[PDB]
Amino acid sequence: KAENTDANFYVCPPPTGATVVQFEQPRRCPTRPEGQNYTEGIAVVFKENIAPYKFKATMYYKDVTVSQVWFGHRYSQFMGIFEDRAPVPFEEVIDKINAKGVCRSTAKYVRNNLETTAFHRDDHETDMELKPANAATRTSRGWHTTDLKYNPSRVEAFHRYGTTVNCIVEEVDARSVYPYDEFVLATGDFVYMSPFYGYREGSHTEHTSYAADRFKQVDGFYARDLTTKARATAPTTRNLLTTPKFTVAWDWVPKRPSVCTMTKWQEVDEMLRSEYGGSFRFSSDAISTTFTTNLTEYPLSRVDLGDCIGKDARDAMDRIFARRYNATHIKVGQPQYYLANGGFLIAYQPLLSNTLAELYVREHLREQSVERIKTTSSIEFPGLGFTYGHIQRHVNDMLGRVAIAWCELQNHELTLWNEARKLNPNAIASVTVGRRVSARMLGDVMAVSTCVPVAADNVIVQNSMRISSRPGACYSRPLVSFRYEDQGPLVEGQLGENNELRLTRDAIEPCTVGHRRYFTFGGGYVYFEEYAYSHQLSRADITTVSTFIDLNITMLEDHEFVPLEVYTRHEIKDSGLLDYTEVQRRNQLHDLRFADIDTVI
Amino acid sequence: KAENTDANFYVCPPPTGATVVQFEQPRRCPTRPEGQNYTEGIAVVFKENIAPYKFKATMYYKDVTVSQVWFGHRYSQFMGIFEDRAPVPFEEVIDKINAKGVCRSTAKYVRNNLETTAFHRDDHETDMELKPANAATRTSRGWHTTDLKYNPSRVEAFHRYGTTVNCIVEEVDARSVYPYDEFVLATGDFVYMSPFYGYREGSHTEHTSYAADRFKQVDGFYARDLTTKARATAPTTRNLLTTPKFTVAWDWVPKRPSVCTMTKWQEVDEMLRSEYGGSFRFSSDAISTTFTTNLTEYPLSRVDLGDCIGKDARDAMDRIFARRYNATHIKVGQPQYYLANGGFLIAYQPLLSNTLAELYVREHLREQSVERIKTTSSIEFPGLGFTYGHIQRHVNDMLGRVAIAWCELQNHELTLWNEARKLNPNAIASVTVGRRVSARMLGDVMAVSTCVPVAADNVIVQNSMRISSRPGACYSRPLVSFRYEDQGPLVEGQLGENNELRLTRDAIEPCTVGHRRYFTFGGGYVYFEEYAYSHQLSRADITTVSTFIDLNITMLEDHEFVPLEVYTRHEIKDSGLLDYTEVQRRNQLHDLRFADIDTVI
Amino acid sequence: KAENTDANFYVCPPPTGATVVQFEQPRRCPTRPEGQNYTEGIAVVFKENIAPYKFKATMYYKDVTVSQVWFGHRYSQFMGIFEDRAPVPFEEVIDKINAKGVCRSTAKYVRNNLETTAFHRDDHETDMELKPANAATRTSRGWHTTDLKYNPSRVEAFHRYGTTVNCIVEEVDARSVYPYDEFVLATGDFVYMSPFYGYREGSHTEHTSYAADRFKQVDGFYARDLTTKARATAPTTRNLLTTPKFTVAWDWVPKRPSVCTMTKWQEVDEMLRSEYGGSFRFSSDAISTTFTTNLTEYPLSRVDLGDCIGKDARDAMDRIFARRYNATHIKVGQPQYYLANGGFLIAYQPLLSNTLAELYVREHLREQSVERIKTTSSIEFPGLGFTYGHIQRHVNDMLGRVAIAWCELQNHELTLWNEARKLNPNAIASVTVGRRVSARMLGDVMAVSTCVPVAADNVIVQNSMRISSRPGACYSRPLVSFRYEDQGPLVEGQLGENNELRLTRDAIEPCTVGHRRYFTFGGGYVYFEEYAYSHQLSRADITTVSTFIDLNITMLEDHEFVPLEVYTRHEIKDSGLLDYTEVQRRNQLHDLRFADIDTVI
Ligand SMILES: *[C@@H]1O[C@H](CO)[C@@H](O[C@@H]2O[C@H](CO)[C@@H](O)[C@H](O)[C@H]2NC(C)=O)[C@H](O)[C@H]1NC(C)=O
Ligand SMILES: *[C@@H]1O[C@H](CO)[C@@H](O[C@@H]2O[C@H](CO)[C@@H](O)[C@H](O)[C@H]2NC(C)=O)[C@H](O)[C@H]1NC(C)=O
Ligand SMILES: *[C@@H]1O[C@H](CO)[C@@H](O[C@@H]2O[C@H](CO)[C@@H](O)[C@H](O)[C@H]2NC(C)=O)[C@H](O)[C@H]1NC(C)=O
Ligand SMILES: *[C@@H]1O[C@H](CO)[C@@H](O)[C@H](O)[C@H]1NC(C)=O
Ligand SMILES: *[C@@H]1O[C@H](CO)[C@@H](O)[C@H](O)[C@H]1NC(C)=O
Ligand SMILES: *[C@@H]1O[C@H](CO)[C@@H](O)[C@H](O)[C@H]1NC(C)=O
Ligand SMILES: OC[C@@H](O)[C@@H](O)CO
Ligand SMILES: OC[C@@H](O)[C@@H](O)CO
Ligand SMILES: OC[C@@H](O)[C@@H](O)CO
Ligand SMILES: [Cl-]
Ligand SMILES: [Cl-]
Ligand SMILES: [Cl-]
Repeated sequence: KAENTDANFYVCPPPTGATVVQFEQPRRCPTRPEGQNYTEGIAVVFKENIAPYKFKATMYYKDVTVSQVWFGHRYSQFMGIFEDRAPVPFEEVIDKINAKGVCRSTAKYVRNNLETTAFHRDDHETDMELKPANAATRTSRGWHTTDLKYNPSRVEAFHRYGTTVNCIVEEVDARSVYPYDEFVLATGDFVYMSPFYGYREGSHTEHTSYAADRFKQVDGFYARDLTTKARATAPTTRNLLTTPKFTVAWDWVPKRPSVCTMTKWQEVDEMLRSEYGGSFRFSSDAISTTFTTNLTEYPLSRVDLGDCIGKDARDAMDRIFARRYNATHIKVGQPQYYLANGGFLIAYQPLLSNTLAELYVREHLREQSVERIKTTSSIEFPGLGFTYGHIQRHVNDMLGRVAIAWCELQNHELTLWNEARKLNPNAIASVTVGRRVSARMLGDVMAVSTCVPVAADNVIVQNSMRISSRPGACYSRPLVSFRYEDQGPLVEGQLGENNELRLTRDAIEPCTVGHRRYFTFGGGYVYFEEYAYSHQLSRADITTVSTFIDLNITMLEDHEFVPLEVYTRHEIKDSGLLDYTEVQRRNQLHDLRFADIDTVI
Repeated sequence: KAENTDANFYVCPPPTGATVVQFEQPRRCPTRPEGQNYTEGIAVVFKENIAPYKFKATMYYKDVTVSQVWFGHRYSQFMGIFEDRAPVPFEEVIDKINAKGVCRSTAKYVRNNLETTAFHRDDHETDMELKPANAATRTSRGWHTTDLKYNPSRVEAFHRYGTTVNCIVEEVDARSVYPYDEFVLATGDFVYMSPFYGYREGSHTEHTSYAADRFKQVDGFYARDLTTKARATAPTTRNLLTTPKFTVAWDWVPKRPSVCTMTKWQEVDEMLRSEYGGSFRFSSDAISTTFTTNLTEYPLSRVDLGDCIGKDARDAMDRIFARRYNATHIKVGQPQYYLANGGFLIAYQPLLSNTLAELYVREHLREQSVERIKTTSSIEFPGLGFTYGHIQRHVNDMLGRVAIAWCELQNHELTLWNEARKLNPNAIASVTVGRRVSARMLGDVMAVSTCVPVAADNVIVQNSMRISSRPGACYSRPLVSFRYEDQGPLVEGQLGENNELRLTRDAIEPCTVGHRRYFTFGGGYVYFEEYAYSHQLSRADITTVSTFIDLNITMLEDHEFVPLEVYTRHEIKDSGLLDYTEVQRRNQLHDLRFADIDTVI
Repeated sequence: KAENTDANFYVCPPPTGATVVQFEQPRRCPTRPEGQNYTEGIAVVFKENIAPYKFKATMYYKDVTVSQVWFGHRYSQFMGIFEDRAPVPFEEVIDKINAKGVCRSTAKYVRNNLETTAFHRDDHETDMELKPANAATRTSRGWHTTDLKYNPSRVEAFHRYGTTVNCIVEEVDARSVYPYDEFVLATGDFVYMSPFYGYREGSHTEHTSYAADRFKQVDGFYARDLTTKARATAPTTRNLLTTPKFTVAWDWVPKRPSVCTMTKWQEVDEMLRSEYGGSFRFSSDAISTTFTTNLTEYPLSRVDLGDCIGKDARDAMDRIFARRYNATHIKVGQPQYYLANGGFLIAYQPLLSNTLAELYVREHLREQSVERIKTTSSIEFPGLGFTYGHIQRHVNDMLGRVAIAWCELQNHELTLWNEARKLNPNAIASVTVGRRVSARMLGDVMAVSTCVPVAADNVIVQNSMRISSRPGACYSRPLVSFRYEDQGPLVEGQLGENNELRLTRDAIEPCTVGHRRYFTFGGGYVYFEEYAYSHQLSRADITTVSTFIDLNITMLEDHEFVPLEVYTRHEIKDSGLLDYTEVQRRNQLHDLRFADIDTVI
């Protein structure tokens, strides 16, 4: 019997030829795709402009205080203070200040539908000098005639008034937003006129909310710098609006050049555009993002106040070609404007290498074939897509190759399986149908028929290989006997390879000197020597070597991506030093907290 | 000797059988995983609502100015102006304005704990018409009785007063935020009462900061549209609060339906939920994001003011099933509410295809088994995860297959290595232990023993293949001699394949007509013809063909992802036209820059 | 002829040896890279601090109203109201309030360069108690002496004045921002002095905009809590500034400890740093991001007001090592400060496992070898990179292995192709040059020459395999005849494998009992039996089995990533309850809409 039992035994009566099989012919090998095709190009990306129009301006006004004081024993108490900003007449600004840097000590102005007027100190008019405002960090420039408050001189038990008239001139930045038909200052003072209003060009159509005479425009003007007392070298066109409280002056410039609904966001040297099922796809190596567009360009006409765009994109695409392509490529058609999801305007100039110059004609043809645009705040998804495509591309290429390389090999080896099939039809067959079988070749095809199992506790090997029947020669393979069923009548046979029990004992070789062999037998072997038995063996007790070329794949583990913000939207909010809402709220609770708004006395 | 030296020589005395080896049996092939399992479902995603409650309102008030003017030679100067908004009595609004669109030319009100009163022009009471405010772009509607300022008539050297009383009515939008117990206007005016205060329902418990009589509620009210002079068709419940400065009117509505702590963010047709180690995972193809939850639903109870959620999610999930599933699937249980990291509430309806209807019973069971929620600002990580999983999944699948396909092949080919082993035990062996060796088969296993190296500058081939010893036949393989060591005694042998030096010269074939052969010999060959020598050869000088199926892997290069923002947080800030902080800062520096706050006179 | 035509016929006259070929020797197998190398380490990430300095403060002031009323028949009308906040003298706050929680019913102060003064009710001075402000939700604490407005008693036709003097004390939060040289309150009131001004330490150099006597500092002060009337247990250094309108008090603390330009953003247990072409790369498993730095550390010196950084990072890195490494590793050098793109300061402590302790000496050496930093708002790209690298790494590893495993196999199998080549030189050859050819072995190389095509409509098989010429034996392969060209003279031959037409009919086997075979013949077979014809066959009509190990690669589909925001930048804006710009705009339009700013009367 068999020490080792980790195995099975079969009997393989040659197939008649009732069952035949053929080998699958070489399959059609997959073909590498002609390719996903790109278009070299330069690009300039445009985000909706969210910056206000910014420009310096200068105000001139006069703060007028009128106080009344009661005079008594020991003390003086204010009975009332009336403050006010008075706007400066056009002529004064010119003929005084920009003339001689001085101001009247009298304010004459309209207030509440009466022409009021005010004398500093109530003394008669005096031109006073303009001396700078007291020093303040992070302020533009101011100037002021006085810095004291004139109160009525003390006469007992007799109330009276003091007019003081401080002439104030400030330089202030001025901001405004689309559609640029009014602007504001740094004082909080609104001014309800376009910044580009005027007489010159079409400006007159620009918006105004004021009476016609509150605006002047000294064409050809020269500024006298209050501090330096230097006149202006080059003349401006100077705008001057007199609102109920002040006069603001500034230089006029044309609208169209001065503003734009969009901003040049990013400049891309190499911007590769593809078309992915009728949608366009520009991706940058640098910015690592990838945008998606329609196959039609976008009409700048439809863009209100988009002058800069053309001017800006062009200026940069040309600057780029010089630094990097003066030898290198060819401009296929004029620049083209696309609008990627997320509302990012895209200026693209399709290119074409130098060496391969011949194709201008080809693509040029293809390269030839209002409102407010909003831009998302996040470049996230363009990044994702970029990242996903590149990895997708690569992976899908390589594995694709592995597919074919594989197939090429499957078809290759058939040439061996053929010849191998002729050598051991038994084994080759059984490895091909994943079960043990008997087999035979009928010319070009394989006759096969099944193989019968035999209980491993039913197999018996005979001790010698020497043949009493005919001496000199020996059975080349050990002798055995076995039963199919337990109580079944014993059968006689010769051992084969892989526990194949051959019924006929014909496998014979001449007795050679010092013969010593091992044979597959159950879960292990059995050893022989000089044609006589010795012992069995564990498969383990013999040096094992492998035909298997190793490769171990490991999985790429799951990862978890907990959401994480750099700054929480409130953190940002809280960077607001003063909170307007918080203050008005607080301010407007005062009476409710500290006095009585109900009780009539 | 040998022209070509890029090689080595060995001598392979047949192994006795001291060393034996076996072939590694077929390994256990990896098994494809039963799979990661999804659950079809529809979904509606909810971000924390950050919008204030918005609603129209109408104010009615009266600006009262009282000026005093001094009369002198040549001029008039204001000695003081006192402005004020006076709130309108409940009855006036009703019995005048909403009655007949007119207003008294007198204001009677409480101010500073005295019932002051004011006569426009000081002439006695007059009802005056309500004429629209002068035109202003981007304003709601106003109306006003007068538009002039009445100043006291000129009498010389005699001061006096003018009461003017402008009746003003405005429609204004009104905003408020959680917890909705006070609201504000577009005038900046705070009103410290819930918007949902009233007598009806439980509203009375809503917050108030005012005396009880400053509120009225004309149940069943009809608005008379000041401009059109058309009465209101359907009645409202109308709220009217009289703050110290004005009366604001609006229609009352119930709270619960009127507001929600959350907003319906996104509607997802196909939302696939998985469970990944006891955590849930819903991912959308469309939005390309993937969220992570606990395995337990979220109790809407815990959500304060979350009425809409249920109402909204339900409304859409049902609308969806119609457009896309009226034939297609089956609702497993009622909708379920999950809360993904990032605080995104998720309404999910687990589904199940039509064809496979049989499983309701199975999952339904499983589908059965306060506070303020904050939502992050960025959908970044849900996107990342989404992107990572999908690529992970795919890759890990394919390579997984490559692993098995490979293994299947390693086990396959052993069937050839077997039969091949019997044919050239020498070569097969040496390729299996990665070093040259001699070998032999002892039945089912391989007897092996080593092979000895011989200096390439020590090998000598004999010129003829014809045998003086026995003529007619020829050595089938060229004759050689060689020494092991330099000064070692020469040895005689016959050449084999791959520079194998056979000690016995027994390899013999009959001299055939016009014989011509090449033999492996050193870094190249040596050519023969008619059994006599001719010359050697470079391996290179002969047409080479390959058995190698090609595949070339390329690496996917590193990429760098420079951080890039669309808009810098300051860019956003700067989109604030007026900056409150900048202005108050500037405003509150005035005195410090332009006057003196120290010097007592 | 041949029923099946899906095939071709060839004739293969043995090559003379004019054309010979060799097999490509084993190629050099790729070598796995020694590896990308990491450095274990702990980390703490720092975002630019955007929070203002926050600290409690307490103001003390006095609102002074002076009203005049006209007395007439039936009524009283205000002729004017003058309101004002008056600042409290240093002594009062101390010697009254913090002493005895009471206040004078008189205000004495400087206003407009006159020392005005005010008597509550005009009755003489009275100390009055400080009673809390009326209750208001979400306010800090106030207190006030009175809550009524005193108006002049009614005498007919005689105007007069009422001075009322409400003493108010508030606790208010106070905020300020870099460079911390002035701060603000919750009242909107600016205070133009550093919060850290004082006499102690170097503070005196801190900024001031006020006269020197408006500041006091009671070193060693004890607060009396107005409500509880409990004195303060521990003494403060108390700052008190008297601005023109109020006095604000607060405790002084040193600057350096009290503020920091940066904030501890994130704490990373395992932070792996690599160097990628001379740029550093720290990536976290947890936060799933990966940052990029230069190979040089960053000098904290260059960081203005960065005291906390050192203090904070150190404190946490040490806390971490305890929880997780008290046994585990070794601190290679002191902490190191790097600044990753996006301006994220990085505190890193390079570590080294315990078991492998021997390398301190090695890396320690390497670990040894002002301004305002801005931090981007988005952690996007660090995430991308993180995600991309990890997938890149993995993929590039595995496929890399597949490359080698493959190559190892290509070189392996040559050992079979060799022996196989000797068995069927015909077939092996033709599969190696991808076209049918005749072949032969000249020792160690392959003699080859071409094979000739023959029209499939030109091949004829002869019916018996029995040989009239010599009986007993049979042609082992069916007999045929064929022409090369149509009208060409017929040729005689024997069939071979794969439609090989052998010109000589020498393939012969003894007639065996009950012979039955199939032969490859055109697009199918032809069957034989007992050496006589029977019929042909379709390839399809026979059981086919495959030698091909299957593997199917599928592509990972394109995905589209539509841009998607959680909250649109305006949605955020609109979360601003009151909009300052909207209000001032609206407020400053008033006159334009409701009165006349032109018409002089
Ligand atoms: C690109 O062109 C397509 C049609 O040619 C536009 O597609 C529509 O886009 C709007 C958004 O503005 C969607 O709401 C519609 O449902 C889309 N229609 C369809 C059927 O797809 C698209 O507007 C163009 N893209 C841009 C950025 O302008
Ligand atoms: C999901 O359930 C788990 C517990 O079942 C919760 O886990 C905790 O989440 C908080 C954040 O709110 C962490 O600070 C705790 O450390 C977590 N505990 C543990 C041990 O994991 C979690 O709160 C639930 N998720 C949501 C979104 O509610
Ligand atoms: C890292 O060091 C490099 C040089 O060693 C710096 O590179 C420059 O960075 C600035 C941005 O501040 C770029 O505008 C320059 O073009 C860069 N020079 C070059 C040639 O690369 C870099 O500033 C350092 N990084 C940090 C975050 O400080
Ligand atoms: C042209 O290209 C070369 C390339 O090095 C460069 O030196 C030069 O700046 C470029 N000049 C032009 C024409 O812009
Ligand atoms: C039902 O589904 C079909 C599918 O085409 C569609 O035409 C129809 O709108 C759907 N109707 C319902 C019941 O919603
Ligand atoms: C030391 O490490 C062990 C590990 O379990 C832990 O129990 C303990 O908290 C750590 N103690 C120290 C020294 O921090
Ligand atoms: O001093 C604070 C005061 O000006 C505000 O509460 C008015 O609303
Ligand atoms: O004109 C500017 C003036 O109103 C402010 O500076 C007051 O603070
Ligand atoms: O009542 C609104 C009024 O205070 C503002 O329009 C002033 O600008
Ligand atoms: Cl891409
Ligand atoms: Cl996923
Ligand atoms: Cl990484």
